[PDB]
Amino acid sequence: ISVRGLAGVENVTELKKNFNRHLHFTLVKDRNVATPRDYYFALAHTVRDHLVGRWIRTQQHYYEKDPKRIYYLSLEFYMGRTLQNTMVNLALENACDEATYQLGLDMEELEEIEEDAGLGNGGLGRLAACFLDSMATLGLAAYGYGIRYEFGIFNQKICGGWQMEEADDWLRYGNPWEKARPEFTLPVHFYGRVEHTSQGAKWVDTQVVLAMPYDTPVPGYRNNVVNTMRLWSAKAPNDFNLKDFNVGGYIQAVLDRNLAENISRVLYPNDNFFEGKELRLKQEYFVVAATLQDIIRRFKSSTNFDAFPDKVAIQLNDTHPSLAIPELMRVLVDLERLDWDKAWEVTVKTCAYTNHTVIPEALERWPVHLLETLLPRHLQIIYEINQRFLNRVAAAFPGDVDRLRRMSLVEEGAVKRINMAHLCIAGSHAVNGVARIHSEILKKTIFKDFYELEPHKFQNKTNGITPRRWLVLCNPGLAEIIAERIGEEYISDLDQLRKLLSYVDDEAFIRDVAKVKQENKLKFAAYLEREYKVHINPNSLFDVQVKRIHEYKRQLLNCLHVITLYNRIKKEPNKFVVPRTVMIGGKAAPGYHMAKMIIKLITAIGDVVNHDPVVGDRLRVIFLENYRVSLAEKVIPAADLSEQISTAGTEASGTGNMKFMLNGALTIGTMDGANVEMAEEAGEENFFIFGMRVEDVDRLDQRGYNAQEYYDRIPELRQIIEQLSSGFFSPKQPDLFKDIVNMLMHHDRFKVFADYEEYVKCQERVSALYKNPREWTRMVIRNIATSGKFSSDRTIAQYAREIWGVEPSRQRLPAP
Amino acid sequence: ISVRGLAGVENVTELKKNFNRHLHFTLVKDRNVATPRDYYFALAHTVRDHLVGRWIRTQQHYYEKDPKRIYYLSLEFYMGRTLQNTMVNLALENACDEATYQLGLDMEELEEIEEDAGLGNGGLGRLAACFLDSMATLGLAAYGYGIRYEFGIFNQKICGGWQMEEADDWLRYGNPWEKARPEFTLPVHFYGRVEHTSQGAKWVDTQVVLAMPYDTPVPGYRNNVVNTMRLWSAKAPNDFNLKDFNVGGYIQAVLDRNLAENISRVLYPNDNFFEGKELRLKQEYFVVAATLQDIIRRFKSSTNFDAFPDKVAIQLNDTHPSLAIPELMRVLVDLERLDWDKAWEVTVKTCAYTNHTVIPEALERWPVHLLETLLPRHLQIIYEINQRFLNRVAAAFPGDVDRLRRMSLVEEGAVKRINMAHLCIAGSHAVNGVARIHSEILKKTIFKDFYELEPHKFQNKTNGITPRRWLVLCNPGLAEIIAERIGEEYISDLDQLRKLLSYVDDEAFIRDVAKVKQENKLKFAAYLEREYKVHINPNSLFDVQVKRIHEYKRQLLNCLHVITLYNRIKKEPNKFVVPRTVMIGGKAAPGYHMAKMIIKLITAIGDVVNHDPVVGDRLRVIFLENYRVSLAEKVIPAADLSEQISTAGTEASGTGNMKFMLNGALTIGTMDGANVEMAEEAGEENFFIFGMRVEDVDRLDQRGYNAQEYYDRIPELRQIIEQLSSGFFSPKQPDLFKDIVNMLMHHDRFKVFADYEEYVKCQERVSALYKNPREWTRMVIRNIATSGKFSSDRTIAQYAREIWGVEPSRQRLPAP
Ligand SMILES: Cc1c(NC(=O)NC(=O)c2ccc(Cl)cc2Cl)ccc(OCCCC(=O)O)c1C
Ligand SMILES: Cc1c(NC(=O)NC(=O)c2ccc(Cl)cc2Cl)ccc(OCCCC(=O)O)c1C
Ligand SMILES: *Cc1c(COP(=O)(O)O)cnc(C)c1O
Ligand SMILES: *Cc1c(COP(=O)(O)O)cnc(C)c1O
Repeated sequence: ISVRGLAGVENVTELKKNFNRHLHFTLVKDRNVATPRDYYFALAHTVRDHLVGRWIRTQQHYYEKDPKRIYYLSLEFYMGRTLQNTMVNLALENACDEATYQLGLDMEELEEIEEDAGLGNGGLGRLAACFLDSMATLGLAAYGYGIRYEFGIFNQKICGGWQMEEADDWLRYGNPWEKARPEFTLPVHFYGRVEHTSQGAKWVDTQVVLAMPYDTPVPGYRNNVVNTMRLWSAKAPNDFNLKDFNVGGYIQAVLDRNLAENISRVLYPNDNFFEGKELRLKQEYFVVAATLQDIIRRFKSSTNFDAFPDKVAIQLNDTHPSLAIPELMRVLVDLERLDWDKAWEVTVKTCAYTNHTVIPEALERWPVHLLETLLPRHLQIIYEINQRFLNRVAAAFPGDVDRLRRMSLVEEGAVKRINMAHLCIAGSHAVNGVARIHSEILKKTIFKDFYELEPHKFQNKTNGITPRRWLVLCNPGLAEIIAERIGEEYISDLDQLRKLLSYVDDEAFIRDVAKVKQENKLKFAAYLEREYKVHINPNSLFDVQVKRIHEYKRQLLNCLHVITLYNRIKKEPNKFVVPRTVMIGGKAAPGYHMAKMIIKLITAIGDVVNHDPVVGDRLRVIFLENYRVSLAEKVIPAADLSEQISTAGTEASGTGNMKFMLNGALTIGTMDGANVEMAEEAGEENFFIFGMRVEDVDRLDQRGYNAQEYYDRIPELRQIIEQLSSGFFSPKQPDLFKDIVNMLMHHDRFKVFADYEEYVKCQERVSALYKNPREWTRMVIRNIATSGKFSSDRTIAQYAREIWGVEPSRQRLPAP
Repeated sequence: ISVRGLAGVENVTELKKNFNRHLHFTLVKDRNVATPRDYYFALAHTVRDHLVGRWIRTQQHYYEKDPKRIYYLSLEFYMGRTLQNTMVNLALENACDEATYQLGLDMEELEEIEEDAGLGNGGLGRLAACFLDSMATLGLAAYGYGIRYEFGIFNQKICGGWQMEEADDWLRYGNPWEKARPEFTLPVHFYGRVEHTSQGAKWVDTQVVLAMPYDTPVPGYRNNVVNTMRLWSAKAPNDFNLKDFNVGGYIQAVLDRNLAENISRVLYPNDNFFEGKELRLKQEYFVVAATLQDIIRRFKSSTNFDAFPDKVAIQLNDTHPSLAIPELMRVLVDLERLDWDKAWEVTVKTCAYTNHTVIPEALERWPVHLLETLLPRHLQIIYEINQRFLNRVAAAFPGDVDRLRRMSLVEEGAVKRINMAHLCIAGSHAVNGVARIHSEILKKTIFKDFYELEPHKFQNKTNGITPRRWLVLCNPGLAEIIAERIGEEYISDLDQLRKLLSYVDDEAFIRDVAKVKQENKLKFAAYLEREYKVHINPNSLFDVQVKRIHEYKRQLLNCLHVITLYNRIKKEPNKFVVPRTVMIGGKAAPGYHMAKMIIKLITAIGDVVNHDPVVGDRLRVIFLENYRVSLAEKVIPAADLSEQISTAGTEASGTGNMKFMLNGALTIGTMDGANVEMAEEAGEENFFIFGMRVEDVDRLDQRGYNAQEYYDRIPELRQIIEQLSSGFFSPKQPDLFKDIVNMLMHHDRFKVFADYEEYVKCQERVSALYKNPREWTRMVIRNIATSGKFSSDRTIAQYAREIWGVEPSRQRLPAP
């Protein structure tokens, strides 16, 4: 078997008896009534047993050495399953495989029983998860802090071509990886009012909610380091949530506890979109308030807070945890009694902010009346922060009255609001973009005024992905052939993949790389019929676009191409075309009407195309249901063509693109986000770039975008639009897609037509190359061998050195 | 050390390493940061490990042999802590004591960390718990079925002398004894409507709620038998509780899941009182519906249902689970398609009902409009049952038109209601009282008409208590001296306690029995200052009345006596009186105003009495806070005088009375419930009986009860009443107790004054005896030696033989 570790004689024996121990004592089952679910749990507990020893010494280590601690605050941690990832990082995979085999079980079958920890929406949440893995692997004293939602991202179901949402009860059968820590339970305050006394302000008459922490282990790759992800759960106190007497009902008071506990009930399913709901704000203050108390308690142990920034670094994943700035001030000033200026100095030096998008509708602008009611003291602090900041601006740009209102954290208008992004820049010593282009756009556009005031704050940290889960775990076959030639060191040193460049003309390697891709495609094609049922051709080109459904991601542009391919086949049926299986997957936020309309269009196209006999097996349109982390681990290694076609300037970075490049897929996309640095790394000749550049989009906006023009000059595009309008794709409901057509023609913010011609032309070139297996594979080797830069180990090493001020280390912790 | 088992060399070593295993692997802690709570859990898991082996073979045994199964349906199971009880029944107590000692820990300190499983209100729920223990010890294939409330009986707090209720979050830190079984999850239906088709009725358009079972082990006493208590948890389905589309909000739909799950949220805190709330009815159908499906699934394995009663017996603990009758019919007729008559025959033969009270306000009469909306099909079945039953009556008593309406399950009037007790008698082959007197009263009064129709159905089964928890566990000192003389066989054969009669004149025994009582009192007096703080004299007579607060229990009569004692001391200060510490404890249902007023009176009396310098240490009035199972295990072994003073004919049986008799306390009470059989067993000369007999109460009711008469002829009583009226006990609020005085004088349903004179006279006699240690102790020996009849092992053996048709067995199951 592969390099999934050694199957030692002693360790396979030990594993088996512990598997049985747990099956008996933990699951209280006996082989004759054990269900596959019991077997999965016995294995999970047996594997978990192996890292508790290390988890304890790692945490004890940090206490003795007392290094600077990194706190990663995010309202999202898109973890996925954790059994395999743990076996991988512990080098237990083969041993476990062997042991379960001897017990007469199929490890892979058991792995599929684990539920995904879908506590994220998409890119932002998966980044945090990749980051955690890298911070552990780089030996950093880091903690991931978040919310333990009992309901993660909803499970997607397609009914009659429409998306149906359903509760993700991932904790239903229990979570063997987490461990409640009811000793560090903390109180969080809401509402109340502010009393201004003789020696300071006081936050009074507040409603209390308890925050109970649950720790989940985060093992580093083969270095015996296990860090911690602490997730908070909301709990109602037993007193006031019953003790506030004078009629109401005792039963009612108890049932009403599910009101304070609703704070950690569900994740908001919005990807790159802001919904100003009170419940959201409560979740945001909740994770911040609890986390800070825990951070300060740890520090008090390790009261001059001058050294606080020297021992603490808190990273803000977007503006979601932005209340950490005025909350740190509140504690330091109101509770610790530090003077404002000393408190502010400490706050700025420990906080750092990460921006993830430039679209306006994703920007967090909280109505003042909301903050005023829920967090009265924080609003006072934000006004004071704003006051002192604007004074800094006025002093720097005398008379620039327009700049003053532009930079204010407080936005005037219909209803006053607080611009959380402005708050973050002001109270952080570093603000970074997630890709070189996005970072530049921040300085030139969105945060130009802030950049002019404090240029030193703005940085860039291109995103990355973990090679462990995103290669070794999901593509062992590819990882193995690579290791056969260059060794195993690249797993934690992805740059070494360049060495593969010298095998680009190797006849054996070219044959292998192509073989694993073929095996991956056959396995996925099988999985497709197994769990979803309705055949696909594994000899075709696997054209896949998987990511959340958005207008800026242009799944619609992908659709126009698919209809074009179909129309050309119908025109010249007996003409040869490279067979394609185009797979589009992703979830739409429940309230996003357009995004839900697009899913219906995709399935509608498949209904026509997949049953047309003239088309045969040359073209299949498949919608990948319930796209999530575990599903991504299956499609990506099987993809040939990765679709990264967002309008230039809208996708901050993207990370799925990097996942595909590492797994042997060629990329067709625009010069957007990280796509630019990928092409720049692999060479533009090894990339399928097309469409407008940022500059072209701006030029078009200056003159004005008119979709009619494109409709008028391109007969193929016109034909498609008239097909949708006449009900060609929706016979029973001819006007079903009027909203899409109407939008495309009159309010397309992402100029889909503007990139249509260059897109189908470019698609022609990829089909041409696919016709030449040898050259296609050689170009694939050029992408893989050049993907090393996109490992989160590189991203983290940069955050560590340029923002946190800590030195990464690949030193093995002193055994378990 | 005592007979808490052997401290084997091999087993103490084994216990220690497993304690450490769990402390490391399970709690993920290391000795340097382990909290006492961690130590308690490591021990709990280590002890639990010892019975899983037996639990599995016991359940596997029942499958192979396939004996008749006993199902005990109760909405209450007042279990209390379970660590010690498990060690006791497994003979692990000494080993564990030794092992934790060597690990440098105090086992007793750790035992106090366990939370009580207060899933009961009082007597009815504790009976079910004692019964479970006896059924396991007698080797019966029995299952306890109930509801897993996440909030049990509220925790009582006394504020300014008033009771304050607060949520009993007993699951907060986790329950190491239960185990979720998500494989046997079942669906339960609510609402909907009935469609009458060609081949039967159909319950349609129902709302579904899932029932998830959790199994907790019930170990028999040293026989290697471990039965199961299955408790249902309400869970919302992920579909419809989200899938019923067309606007509303996705977030809201998820948050609204806590509406279907509210069914198993909290226990109703009503003791002997009926509240017709919809939530209550839902809990009742929920536990019945789930339990029956599980019962039938087990049977289908083991379709002629003729043998159903031969393999199944379901006992109804009161009328709470009474829907089991029309629900069994529904399944058999609607689903299994059996003819009515065959279905009814089977139903009657498998069901048996237990009555627990005769007070009208405790009787379950559900409004028809409620059943009509929530369970439409069941209402139809109940009407059909009623129809056929009344036809039986008319045929037996031709022309007796008044008897017809008296016996109807349907009560006419303001709003129609369903008399659940009538339903139970009609559909059960056996109906029993819980004490000889109560059982007779059922036949002569309440169910006279039913008794005349089917005399063969009515039986008696006097309650009992388990000698394991109620002696060996709480009073090891007494258990030991008894065992020193007669051996250990009496623990599972309480009748052998009679042998102690021959030591009644033994000088050594008399000295020992008195010594353990003195040690018990010193320990309790210490515990009092430890956890509640404010001293008591251990040389005084411990006068205790602990049970739920009720008007029928007459805590008020106890109060009049206490005030009398105080008034006599104030009259003749320098006269000698036997010192007394009277302790009154118990919870009042939150909506029971009078019961809450009584708690305030008790604390008010203590405020006056406990601070009067002339009184000194001769009289202390203490209110025992948060009385519960674990607290009972502490006070009872320390009591000298047990107060069982309910008005004759109101306390069906009582069980606390039996607990006191077994632990060396003398009883002062009325000829009520089981008090009659206790005096009859010990000899009336060894009991302190007083007051009216049932007959006297009736005579008084014939002529008419006038409290003024007693007030007029007894100067001491008059003085007390004028003290309460003038504010002697409530200075700041002089009229604070007007409701109590008003009630006593004008609407006393339990004639407190009528028994006053005979009560204080009788109290004089106990004080006289207490002055003679030797004789007091000799009378105590006569009570203990004669308590054997009140063991639940005797009660169960009788249910088994006279109702269930199974033979108890004390055979050790083939080792673990
Ligand atoms: C019930 C049972 C078992 N039962 C458990 O392991 N386990 C449990 O019943 C069990 C499971 C969970 C919990 Cl919390 C408590 C218990 Cl006691 C094992 C073997 C067996 O014989 C199989 C013969 C071959 C066959 O026919 O399959 C039977 C009958
Ligand atoms: C943190 C820690 C430990 N820590 C754990 O056992 N356990 C945990 O930290 C721990 C607890 C629960 C979970 Cl879910 C996960 C972990 Cl990793 C042990 C010893 C120690 O040194 C004590 C020196 C003497 C003293 O000064 O007490 C330190 C520092
Ligand atoms: C990597 C990942 C994402 C991010 O994909 P993009 O294409 O960058 O938007 C979203 N969802 C899942 C399941 C992922 O694995
Ligand atoms: C035994 C018991 C009861 C029943 O007491 P009675 O005096 O029969 O009403 C009630 N509560 C607890 C805690 C018990 O242990």
